[PDB]
Amino acid sequence: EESQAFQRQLTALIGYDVTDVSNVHDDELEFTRRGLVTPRMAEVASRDPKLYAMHPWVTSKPLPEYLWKKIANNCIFIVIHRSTTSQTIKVSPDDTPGAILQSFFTKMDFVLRVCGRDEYLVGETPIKNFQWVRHCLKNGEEIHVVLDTPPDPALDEVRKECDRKFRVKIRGIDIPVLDLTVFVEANIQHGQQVLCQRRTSPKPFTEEVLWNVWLEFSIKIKDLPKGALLNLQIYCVQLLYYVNLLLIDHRFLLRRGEYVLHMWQISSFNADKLTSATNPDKENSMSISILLDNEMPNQLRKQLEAIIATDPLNPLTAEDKELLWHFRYESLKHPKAYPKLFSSVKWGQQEIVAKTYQLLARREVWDQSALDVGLTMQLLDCNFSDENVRAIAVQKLESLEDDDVLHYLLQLVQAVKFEPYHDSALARFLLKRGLRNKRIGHFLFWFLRSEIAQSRHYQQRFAVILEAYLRGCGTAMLHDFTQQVQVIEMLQKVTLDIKSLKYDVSSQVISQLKQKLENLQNSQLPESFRVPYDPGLKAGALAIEKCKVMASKKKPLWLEFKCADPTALSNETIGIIFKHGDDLRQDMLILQILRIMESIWETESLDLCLLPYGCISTGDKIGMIEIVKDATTIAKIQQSTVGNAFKDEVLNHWLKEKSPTEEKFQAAVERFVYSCAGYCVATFVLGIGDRHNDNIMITETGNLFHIDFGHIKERVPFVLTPDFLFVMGTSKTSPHFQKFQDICVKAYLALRHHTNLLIILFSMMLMTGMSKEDIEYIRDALTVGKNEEDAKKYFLDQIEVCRDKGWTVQFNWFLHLVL
Ligand SMILES: Cc1nc(N)nc(-c2c(Nc3ccn[nH]3)nc3ccccn23)n1
Repeated sequence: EESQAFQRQLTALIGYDVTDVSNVHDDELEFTRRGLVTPRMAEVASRDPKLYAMHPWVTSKPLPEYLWKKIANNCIFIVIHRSTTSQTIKVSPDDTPGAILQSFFTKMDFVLRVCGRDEYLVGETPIKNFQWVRHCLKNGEEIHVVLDTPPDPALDEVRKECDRKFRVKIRGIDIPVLDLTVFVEANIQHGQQVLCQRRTSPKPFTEEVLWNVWLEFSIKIKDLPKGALLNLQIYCVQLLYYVNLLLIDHRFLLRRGEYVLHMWQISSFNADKLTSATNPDKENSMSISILLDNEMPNQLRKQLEAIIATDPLNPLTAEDKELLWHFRYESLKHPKAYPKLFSSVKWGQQEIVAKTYQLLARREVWDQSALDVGLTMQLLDCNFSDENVRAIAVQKLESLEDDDVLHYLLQLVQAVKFEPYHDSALARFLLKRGLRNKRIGHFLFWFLRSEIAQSRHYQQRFAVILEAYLRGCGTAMLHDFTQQVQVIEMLQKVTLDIKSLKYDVSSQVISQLKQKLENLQNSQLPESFRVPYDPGLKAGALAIEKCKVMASKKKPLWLEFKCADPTALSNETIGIIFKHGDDLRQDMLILQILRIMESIWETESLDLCLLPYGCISTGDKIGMIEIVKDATTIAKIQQSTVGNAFKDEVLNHWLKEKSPTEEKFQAAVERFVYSCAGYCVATFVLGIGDRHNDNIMITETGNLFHIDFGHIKERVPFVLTPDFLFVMGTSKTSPHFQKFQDICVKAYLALRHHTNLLIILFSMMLMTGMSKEDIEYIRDALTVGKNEEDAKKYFLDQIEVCRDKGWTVQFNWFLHLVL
């Protein structure tokens, strides 16, 4: 009764009932629910109670030069508040919070929490290595901390608990509601590669079509590898329906018996085409009925090395594969070659696979190599179905620190879509790291929940993983998650209702919104909740007066909240946009790559001032967007002066009038230069550079940033318009334009050092979140195969294209958004 009620809370928290067995043909999901019990308990029993409660957010990376140049006399100042008294203290960058606390005790046990935030400076780490400190230095802000009690670890209380050939019988297909022809195609797939293919005879396409044909494949039973898929597709010639069935299940048993599989409808490659899940809609979907009842030369070395050196998108010829395989032992000495090598494996040949597993027993070089995320991610994509191969990637991932896990978390969750089985090393890894650390666990929740809400293809899998995490995260976080879920469900209903009620926000609309928000505040809207994109902030009451409906196409809600923390230094509100219509999954992915790009630039001592705003997709074409404060649209700035034609002087004028002093205006101009360069490089590489300037914003302190990334004739590589160059003092060249060009080149070249990582992430993004030719764009953008000097000029030329095209492209967009 109590256990049954606890499951209902989980169901409401998850957004899917994991105990549901209406859409299964076996027990893989249950087996996985049972399988994850140990991994969960083990991490729960192993984590340090104190450090888990306080979740310090630290890094082992060096402090970049641009942050060292901001600290003088090897002295960082910290302000310590208590009750109504605060004192500034001189602290060395190398000091530990424990050593700092002894100073504020001798000078005249407690813990140092960040003022206005659930964020604690604790543990055996130098204060320079705390993220919040690094954040403070970055923005020239003082470190305000409060001396108070460590949270009670008791709050994280966890509740106690054969030589024959293979063949398939195609009985027939049926559709509830449909003179063309139709045929069934059956494929034995492994890692995108097709091992064997058979076809039924084409028949008239009616509501029921029977074949009763044994389709005999050329592959033997013994030759079938683990993770092999029977992929069943229906062509009428165009594809209409597909469904998959693992030939060897979770218990290493060959699949036998009768199956009636409800298939997926088609809207080139897509992660959804790989799913082992069946269509839950029995009432409306097509189904299929089946029956199963069964040492080297110098020239070659150069040839080999060339292959290894090619990018992850360069396809291998049979010649290249036969070369890699024959010299596998030599290939094994090169971590970089593992993806290509393991793609040269004939997986439909048992004795070859045996050799492959023996080859993986000689992993000395792999184990010893420095972790390479791009390389590691390559082995976790759709090209690799083998659990043993995939496990060596997850093994490399084990050495990542929390800081780094957070950088890659989203696409690691997405990568689970490429796993053949519900239980996998990667699933256990994510489960492990989320239970170890509250921040990773917070975002894991939202990432898993995002897919569960809008992916029928993977919700079952992801829902099982989420239940596993929620059963170990502890009572306190379960309370936080519940609070958060209640708030967003409430505000999503309001979002859709207002939208339902001409792109002119009428008087009666503004009235209705104010009404609905007041009625929530009084009723069940909890006094406070963690901000989903910023788990360190607690949002209090709605600041109703400041809430409005935006005069945009999709009519999004502009919401502002009080901070629940009374120790907050400011009276700043928390701004959240709730929107329906944009696919915010696409925003999430792009934003995540932007953060990775920022971390790449830090390693070369660059700060290009990107503003990768918080964003959490909560369902189909719906979610939340962090409001960047003091920010307006480049279009609106043009609208206010001109109306509808574009003037060059306007933007530089805007920065002047929004600046109090000359010193700050110079700082605003510098930030523009750095941030404009940052977005020019990032967007160009990503193929999202050609944007209408309604989708480009700038802060009152000069920080340019792109927004609304979902769903992306004269063309432009990026947006560097005449108004942008006028701020830089050009119409010719300038000290600011020279610096802009200098930053661009350095930023462009810095990304190219990480070519493989970017190609893979972009590649995975398109497969999980959006053909081959779309993916290949990034190779040309990253000028693979070209030296640096030649690459420098390439991007220099892209700047010149923008200068030549002036206002043409922008003007065209304006016309396009006038129909
Ligand atoms: C990150 C951010 N900050 C601000 N101030 N505004 C927005 C924003 C956005 N952002 C956004 C991100 C993704 N879709 N939309 N859309 C609108 C529409 C009207 C007015 C403002 N916005 N986004």
